[PDB]
Amino acid sequence: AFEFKLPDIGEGIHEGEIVKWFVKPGDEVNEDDVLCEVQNDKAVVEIPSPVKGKVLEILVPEGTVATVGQTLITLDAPGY
Repeated sequence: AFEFKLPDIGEGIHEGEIVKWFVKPGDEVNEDDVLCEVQNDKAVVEIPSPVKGKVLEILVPEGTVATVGQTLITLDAPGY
């Protein structure tokens, strides 16, 4: 599907301080939307779309922190 982190859980940033989100789970996303607004060491940034598809589920939205290993949200992109 499209996960949130890779096999990383290593050095640098093994988490996700999801401060804010832009979408809600269950929608149809485009090929120009946002995802979350996450903070780290010095940056407060984004994940834009590489692809559009559904936004199946979001397990941990914002407010809480997520790791890697764990998923967050997933994307369906039937052909990528």
